[PDB]
Amino acid sequence: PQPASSGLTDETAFSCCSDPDPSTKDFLLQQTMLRIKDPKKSLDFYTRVLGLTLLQKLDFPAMKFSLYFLAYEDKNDIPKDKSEKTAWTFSRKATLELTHNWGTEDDETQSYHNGNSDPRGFGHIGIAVPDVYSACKRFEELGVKFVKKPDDGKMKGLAFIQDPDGYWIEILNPNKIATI
Amino acid sequence: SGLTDETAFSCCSDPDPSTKDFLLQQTMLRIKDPKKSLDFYTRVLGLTLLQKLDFPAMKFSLYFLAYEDKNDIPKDKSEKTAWTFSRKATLELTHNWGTEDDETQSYHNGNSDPRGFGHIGIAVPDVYSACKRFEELGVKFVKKPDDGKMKGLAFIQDPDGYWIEILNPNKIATII
Ligand SMILES: COC(=O)c1c(C)cc(Oc2cc(C)cc(O)c2O)cc1O
Ligand SMILES: COC(=O)c1c(C)cc(Oc2cc(C)cc(O)c2O)cc1O
Ligand SMILES: [Zn+2]
Ligand SMILES: [Zn+2]
Repeated sequence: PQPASSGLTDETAFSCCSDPDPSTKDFLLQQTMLRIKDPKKSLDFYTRVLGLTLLQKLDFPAMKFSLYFLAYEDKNDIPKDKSEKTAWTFSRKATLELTHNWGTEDDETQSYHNGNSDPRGFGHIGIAVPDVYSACKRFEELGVKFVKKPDDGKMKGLAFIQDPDGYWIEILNPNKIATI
Repeated sequence: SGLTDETAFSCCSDPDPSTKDFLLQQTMLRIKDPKKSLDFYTRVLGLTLLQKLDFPAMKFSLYFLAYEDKNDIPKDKSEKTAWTFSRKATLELTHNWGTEDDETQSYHNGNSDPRGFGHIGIAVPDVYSACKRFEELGVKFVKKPDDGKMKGLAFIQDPDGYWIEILNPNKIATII
């Protein structure tokens, strides 16, 4: 009888992995896109609370939306010229593309779905920090909403907070994950 | 109407010094079948599986993939873990055991109501050669690069239906 799923063994998982085709050698994971209801709240949260930098604001009037690219970069590295700024922004690794469909911030019946309740899909973005505890102590002092405090529940030492739209953000210390 | 630049810039605070070494480490997506997903992300897109973590008590596995050289991955478990979790731009694929055997199950990609997450995106040197190879490998498309007014920008889908943007940073300015 078909065994109940126990997931994959490490051997089977790596057995399904192919080495990269030479044609993909320069590919890079550039962005994760999330739709946001109110850029005023989101920009304040990602820059003031999390410390990211707004790289570029792109407006598409014909389509009634704007894109806000945030990333952990030094503001002084951002080229000034719009064309120069654009090519740099899109070649940075690990950016967050926040999509603002005009008008949602004034529509009291509108809200986006964070992927963690029916129907599920996307789960969270995650930020590596040197100390989850001191980072979360500061988030508490700043009124950040928590999904999981570091010492609460499962996986102690790991925390989850949420942004203005309710998207979950994992806060982790890379050097302590191994000891759960 | 949208925000004026002034309004948006005024909502941006300079980074607090305590956040100086923070990094955006991962994006997590739930996946139905790890065999299909791992084949897709490694053989088609060229990412490398850095590490796999299992949690039997909760019946799920985590797969961490990134654009890294496999020869750089530390051999010892604890060193490997610290390394994986300190890489920027990794993709965490969560496999809740059993979904691969449920014909009535599929994850929601965020692009149909209720919307939220939209896509991850890969920067490449030539969107057209990349997509020609994707097409030849049987990859499904949401938007081919030459379709629509936003030319030279494509969206493909992974085995679960999640959207993946394929863009050329040097050619983006022409469609903004
Ligand atoms: C009750 O469930 C959880 O608390 C939980 C779940 C279900 C999953 C989880 O996944 C991860 C575990 C670890 C160790 C690292 C990650 O980046 C993760 O996304 C972490 C968690 O704390
Ligand atoms: C007509 O609709 C679209 O095709 C489209 C829309 C509506 C938005 C869109 O957003 C982006 C535009 C650009 C220039 C870069 C990105 O990473 C984007 O996510 C890209 C698109 O191709
Ligand atoms: Zn995008
Ligand atoms: Zn995670």
